Amino acid sequence: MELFQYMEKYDYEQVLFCQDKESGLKAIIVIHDTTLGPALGGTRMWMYNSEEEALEDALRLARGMTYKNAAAGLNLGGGKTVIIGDPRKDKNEAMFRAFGRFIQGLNGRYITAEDVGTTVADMDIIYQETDYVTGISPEFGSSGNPSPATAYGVYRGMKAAAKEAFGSDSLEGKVVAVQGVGNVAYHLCRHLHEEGAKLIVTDINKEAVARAVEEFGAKAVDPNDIYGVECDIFAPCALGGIINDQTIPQLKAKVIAGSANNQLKEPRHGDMIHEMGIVYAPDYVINAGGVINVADELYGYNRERAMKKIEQIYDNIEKVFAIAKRDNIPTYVAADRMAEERIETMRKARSQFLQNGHHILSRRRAR
Amino acid sequence: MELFQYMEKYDYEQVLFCQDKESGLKAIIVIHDTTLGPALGGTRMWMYNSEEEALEDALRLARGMTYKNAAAGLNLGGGKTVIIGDPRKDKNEAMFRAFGRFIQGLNGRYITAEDVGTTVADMDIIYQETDYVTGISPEFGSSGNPSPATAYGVYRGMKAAAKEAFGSDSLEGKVVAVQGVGNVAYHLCRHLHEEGAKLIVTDINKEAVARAVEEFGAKAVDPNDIYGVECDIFAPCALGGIINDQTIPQLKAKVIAGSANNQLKEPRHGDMIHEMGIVYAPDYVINAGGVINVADELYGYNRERAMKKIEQIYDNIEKVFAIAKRDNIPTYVAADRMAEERIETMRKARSQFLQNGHHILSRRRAR
Amino acid sequence: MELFQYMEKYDYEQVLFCQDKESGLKAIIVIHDTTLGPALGGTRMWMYNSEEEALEDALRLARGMTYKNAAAGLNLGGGKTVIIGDPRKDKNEAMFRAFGRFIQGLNGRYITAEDVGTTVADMDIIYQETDYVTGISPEFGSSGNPSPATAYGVYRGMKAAAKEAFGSDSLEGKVVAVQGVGNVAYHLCRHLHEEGAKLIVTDINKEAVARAVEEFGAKAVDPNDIYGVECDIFAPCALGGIINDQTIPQLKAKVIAGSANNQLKEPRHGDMIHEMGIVYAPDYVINAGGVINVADELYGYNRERAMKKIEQIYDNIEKVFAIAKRDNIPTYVAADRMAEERIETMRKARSQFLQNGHHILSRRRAR
Amino acid sequence: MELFQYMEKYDYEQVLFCQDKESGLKAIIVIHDTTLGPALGGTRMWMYNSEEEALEDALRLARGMTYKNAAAGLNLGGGKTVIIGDPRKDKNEAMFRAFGRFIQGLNGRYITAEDVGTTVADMDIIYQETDYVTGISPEFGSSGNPSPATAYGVYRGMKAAAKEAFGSDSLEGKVVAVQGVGNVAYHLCRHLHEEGAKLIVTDINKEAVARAVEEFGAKAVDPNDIYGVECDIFAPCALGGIINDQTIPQLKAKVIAGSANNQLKEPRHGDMIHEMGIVYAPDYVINAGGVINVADELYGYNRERAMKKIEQIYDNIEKVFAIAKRDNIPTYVAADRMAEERIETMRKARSQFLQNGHHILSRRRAR
Amino acid sequence: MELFQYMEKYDYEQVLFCQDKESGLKAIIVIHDTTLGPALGGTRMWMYNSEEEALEDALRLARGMTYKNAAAGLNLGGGKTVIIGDPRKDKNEAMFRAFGRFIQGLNGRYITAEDVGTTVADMDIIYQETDYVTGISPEFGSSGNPSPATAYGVYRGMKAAAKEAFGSDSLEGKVVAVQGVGNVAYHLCRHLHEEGAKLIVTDINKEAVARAVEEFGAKAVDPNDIYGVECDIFAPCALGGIINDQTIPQLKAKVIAGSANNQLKEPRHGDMIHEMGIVYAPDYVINAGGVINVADELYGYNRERAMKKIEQIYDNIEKVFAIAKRDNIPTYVAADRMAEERIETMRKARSQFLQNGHHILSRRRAR
Repeated sequence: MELFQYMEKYDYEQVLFCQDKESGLKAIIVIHDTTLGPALGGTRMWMYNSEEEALEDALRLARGMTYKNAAAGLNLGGGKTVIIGDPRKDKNEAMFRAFGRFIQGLNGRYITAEDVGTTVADMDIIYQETDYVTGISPEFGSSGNPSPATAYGVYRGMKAAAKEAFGSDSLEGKVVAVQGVGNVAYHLCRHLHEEGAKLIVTDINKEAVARAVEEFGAKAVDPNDIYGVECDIFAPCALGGIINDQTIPQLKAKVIAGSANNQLKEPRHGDMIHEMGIVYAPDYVINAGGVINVADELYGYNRERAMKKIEQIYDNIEKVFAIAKRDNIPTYVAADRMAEERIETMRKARSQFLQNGHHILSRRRAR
Repeated sequence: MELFQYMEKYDYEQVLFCQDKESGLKAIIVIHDTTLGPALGGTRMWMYNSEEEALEDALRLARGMTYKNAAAGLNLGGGKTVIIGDPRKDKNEAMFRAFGRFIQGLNGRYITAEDVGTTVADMDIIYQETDYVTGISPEFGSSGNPSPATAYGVYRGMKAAAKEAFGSDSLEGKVVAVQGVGNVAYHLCRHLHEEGAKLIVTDINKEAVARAVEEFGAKAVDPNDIYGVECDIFAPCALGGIINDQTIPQLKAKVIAGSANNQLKEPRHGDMIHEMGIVYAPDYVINAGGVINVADELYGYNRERAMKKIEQIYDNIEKVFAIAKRDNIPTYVAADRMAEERIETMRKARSQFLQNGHHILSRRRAR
Repeated sequence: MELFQYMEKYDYEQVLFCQDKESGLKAIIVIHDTTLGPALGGTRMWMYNSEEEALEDALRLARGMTYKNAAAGLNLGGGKTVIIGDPRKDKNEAMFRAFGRFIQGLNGRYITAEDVGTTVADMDIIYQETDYVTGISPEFGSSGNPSPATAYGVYRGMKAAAKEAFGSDSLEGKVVAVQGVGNVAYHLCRHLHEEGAKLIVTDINKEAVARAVEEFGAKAVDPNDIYGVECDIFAPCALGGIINDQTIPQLKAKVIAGSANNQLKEPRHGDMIHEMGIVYAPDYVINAGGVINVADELYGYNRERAMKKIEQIYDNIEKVFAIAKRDNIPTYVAADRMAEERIETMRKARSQFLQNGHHILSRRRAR
Repeated sequence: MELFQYMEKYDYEQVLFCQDKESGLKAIIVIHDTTLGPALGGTRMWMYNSEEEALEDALRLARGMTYKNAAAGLNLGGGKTVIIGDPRKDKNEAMFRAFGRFIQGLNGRYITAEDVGTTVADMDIIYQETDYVTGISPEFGSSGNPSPATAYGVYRGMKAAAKEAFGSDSLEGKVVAVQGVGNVAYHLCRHLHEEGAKLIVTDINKEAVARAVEEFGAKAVDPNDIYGVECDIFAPCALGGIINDQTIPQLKAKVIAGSANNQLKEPRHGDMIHEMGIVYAPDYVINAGGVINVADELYGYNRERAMKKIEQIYDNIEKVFAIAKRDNIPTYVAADRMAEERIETMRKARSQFLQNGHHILSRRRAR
Repeated sequence: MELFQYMEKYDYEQVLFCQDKESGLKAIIVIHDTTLGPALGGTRMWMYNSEEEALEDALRLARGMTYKNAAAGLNLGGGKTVIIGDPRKDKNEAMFRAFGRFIQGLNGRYITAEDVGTTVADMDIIYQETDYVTGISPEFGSSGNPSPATAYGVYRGMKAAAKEAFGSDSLEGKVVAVQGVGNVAYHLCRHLHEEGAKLIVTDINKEAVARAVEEFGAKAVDPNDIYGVECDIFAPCALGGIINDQTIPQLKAKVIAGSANNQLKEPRHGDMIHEMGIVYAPDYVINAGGVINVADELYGYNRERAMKKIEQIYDNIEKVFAIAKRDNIPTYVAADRMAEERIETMRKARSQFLQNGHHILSRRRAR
């Protein structure tokens, strides 16, 4: 792969190959940047055809978590673990005890969470070997549902995009097209219905569409023609790779703001959306409520402080649009430049010496 | 006794004779294996005819607690204390203060609990001299009833044995024969009645049988002919030494799963049950809910985490049956081999160096 | 390279790629086994044609340091760092400050020393960022010359091989052929002359040969015909890859024991030496005095304790010959099996629980 | 300014100029006296025409906070921060992270709170860098409303002034003139109405006056003629510089006790009030309930302990009147002499040596 | 002075005015940059006509100590204290106890040393109140003479300037003109005489010139005509403001390298020297041996480590000349750019997260 070239181009700090033979563990922990704080990242378990696929996947997701943690306003870096295996036939206790000791061998330099492949029962075997794991506690296990947080963040980001494209943030009388009636999208439809906006929903499964029509008064629409529905705000919440050459000329909308990951298939499509005047708020800034929710657990979990932090996605999208109007660049470039300016400024502004400095893992006064 | 021969055959770590003259304490603390964690064990007070009886008793119970803690999924070893005395005439404060200082002189290498002979008022005099005692707190003193936990574990293990012998774990329409209407068995009958299974109960006392018939709708059966009752699942919950040559040819059942200790009188009877095709789930894996409940107190007691751990006795019995079908061995051998493979694998998989490793007694972040 | 296959075959714990862009650091830290203690290893700086050459080099040297630390009697594991660069044009302060922070980010799990490529001025920039570096102190900087220690170890190992092949360890009247008149070999010739043995020396440089003939009374021999000199003990001290098909049929000797690294070019040549009856003491057991000398610094450096530990290379070679006579195997296999049996036995014998255990990095009482 | 002369006249301990260029921070932290405890002070952000205006402002407010903390009965000193900037256009995260590191660089010698210019969202960016900030917690964020505390203190001080001027503290049947129907004054009117006193309220805004007349039964009076209303107690709660030559000969009252800051415009007006026999309780002793409320958070916030401490403003005003009758001096001089005698006595009475002394920032037993 | 403008232009971190009335202390502590480490600076006591003179003096010396500590290779920042008073009539114990408590109130952020005005008896009263003072110990009080260290640094820097201007660093046969026969210059003449260089010395006092002629064989030259002496290397060691318009056209030399502070009166004279081809090594890089000697005490004082660090002034002057030839700039600009590039690179290269990082004040393992 010529792996030091790919590390040197983007300034990756570490790549770290864990292996344990008596448990079958093969893990790749990738740390991109730990300037702001410790590298928080998910632990993803998935079977690959080779090692290089897992390596490329971990490197891309480490860079993405760096920009997500930086733009969210968190004192956390970017990293990502990929465990190579099958999560249906190749899990046991011994590989997560070994992996928790490898995380404890980094001394808090990398904090792990759950992701595609692992559940919160594997982040309890790891918790037996380390503190540097989030999503573990009975407090977050009770009052820490990730999907209302993610939907509340999508709500605030859609308010900010509405005030950008319309002048006022009031959605009372708007037509919101949502695909997927998953948990995040269902709580999003609850927030939009309690505001009093007209909703048009769809999903692959007919049962969730029927539940949404019975509850919040929407239109049962086929999943193939949600793009051509005349609306203001389109909120994609199902998959990625949506916006491509097949799907651009069907949008009758002008605002795209949803909880989907990797929404732009290629950056040229973001350039095309920037040409067409469709207000695109970027993907990893809107849906950043769940990472804020799992990162607030490090303080000792409290729901009011967490939701008060999730409220600021409004101001985050507002700063993205301010930088995009300032430099006359597309908004997916504006979000990256927002995150990089925050990293550079917090390196140059936290430079004076202290021998008792606080960070995200410091043990401080209870109060 | 030739005591180093008996220690060398089974690899007992320590035997330790405590004595205090001004209080009358004579105690035998036996630690078998501390590979997984500290040796948790009960403190049992009972009058013996000699020293050698107490020594043999402590050695057998230390080995049994090793296999119980290993098969339960706990990071705890196996030990056992025997205090030689009479618990009706030979208790005072001074022997438990002396004994708590002898436990503090092991530095957390042995953790004690209550057992036959002691109450939770003697594990409060010990708590004045040590932290290494469980069953002490007002939190566990309020919400830590051992018998609903033990019955919930017997419930889950009976589900696993039902899915082994029947195909599905649903007991809606099954005939469960229970002897003893003690507290564990009464909560077990509550769980089985809320599921909707037909129950047949008996006990030595007529009053508990009358209470069970008034509450959960069962048959008042004499204690001598519970064995010949035609049923699917027999749940022994009264004493040990039940299954012997007198009692084998009366079983019309095919599943034995109860909360009784030392159910097989001799291992040849387990070989006979393995010949007859009666699905025997082993005794120290089913009834392991109480040890999980008193071991969850070491984290700071929380009922939801404890019951979430007690739920896994289903998967424990499932692994016992998987190993028994894998090696074509009886299930009481399969449980021992499950526990020994867990001990060997956790020795070989937690071997990499850390200078800040966590264990069951570590002081960690609150969160 | 299919790097998890090569890790899984030999049970490598970690490989770890460090990178720093504003300093130009590209480093590969490889940790093989940390069962006995922390992984002590050299930091080697050398320019490679690719990444894969550096990776293979670090993996081989990590395995070699594991067996060297295990056979020496040290509570240390095996690792190795390779920095990819040129040590004549590509050193500055910033890469060693970055690299010292990457060592501090392992939390004592890896301890570094100097090797081919670095000096003890680069292990002073690293010492500003970490404690986990050896060869740093003014005490070891004064009284810690590595070459008298390595020569004293070669002296003791040659005594053990002499008692194996001759019956008595007295070399008073023996003919020792030494190639290279480097510092280790010069102190070795001093020890052999103070014992009273007849010496035959050679070197590539004529000046060192002239110094050796003026000082210790030897024969100025050409470097090409040292192999055919009739002697008892041949002590190679210059390079590796010596014993090959070109050089086997010239030996008139019967004992090979020198301070050279990688003496057998291929293991088939060790099989041939085992056929011919030439007593071969293995290479990484004889010359292990320098690693003992730099590992004794971790206690606080003391010359008498260090030399008392270097004395035991006699007993180490004696155990290698005991295992080789026991299993009827060649001695280079016997040294590997000695080291592996020490690792397995110290894993199975240090298994009982302690919450205050000591290791090589523990802070203990001064006394 | 000849700044050491102005420091030497009043014994200011420190003035400290913070600056950060990449964030735009220009701050002046002034510490007057830290005899009683750490210097608690507000952080005030306001735009000045020069540096010297900000310097004079910080020095005056540091002296005022010294006397306020001393007369309140708190173990806290006096300080004050002035940040030079515009709080509408010149705030970002980087200046408060820099400023929190400058507070952490004082090591608990200065504790900050919010004031005119900052909100409790800027004392959350500072909380990421330090512990020495109050008004931060979700406990104080829920149950720590400052205005009921300040009104409860004004209530108790008005009771003490009523017992001074009338003989009994019962206000059942008195006429209380209040200007401003702000939050402190509205809760004050609630306390006075639940006691059963006749109220006469006014404010600049007509809506608050209408709310007060609808709720507590008062007279809607114009803001210009509240001074000439015949009453017993006048409670100014709007601004400062009230009592001047234009406003003295309109008072038909005899007790002045309100929550306003800097009530006497010049001390000669306090001399005139002392001549006229109008009982003036001093301004920084009555309204000291909010500083007590934000200072009780340092113990771990508890509402009952805080209100039990706010109750003692009765005894504080009683001691001010005792000293004023003792030395035949005006009451604004009596409050300063009360505070200075407390500082001198607590310096001379806490002088005996301890090597484990407690202060406001000590970490002590939970209990 | 408009003091925030002068701070903002050069990025001064803090200015801090200490005052104590019962002891008469008036002190100005100025911290310029603490990026590399804690701000080490001298404590200078001198009587000024005003406050602004002392303020300007402290600001200039803080910037100068920043560049001196950065170019020397030390992990220390730049600061400076000025105490306003008379060191002949206005010293007592109480002002230095008060001042030591003000240094302890910075928590290691500023480390003090002696300078013009204070002795090492006032840095023993301060040592009673703080650890952050250097020049205190009996070890440095015995073996820590500053003048042999400063002369050894001037020796190495003159070697580097000789290899720049001549090709080889050998001074055997060169003519070195030295003014001042102070302690630094006397040890410098000892080093140059033991090398075997021809010396020409002068001083204001005739006795030191007579001692130098009796000891090292030089020429007794009048102090006014040392500039016109034909020589290679001129080593000014008496005062500053030497090189001005009156003194430029008398130099028959080509190398200027001495221990004097502020040698160039104005930077235009450095431009003139850069035009004339006279090799000027900069002043604050050559004479930096004393600051290295007092900064090595923070590790626990050891003479060999200190002199091994003072040896590198050779490489420091070599890097100054490399940057000056690289950018075609004068050498006094090249030294500032060397120091600024070291500060920027060590900010960008020590950026990865650690929660146990080492600095100059860390308590680490003895070894």
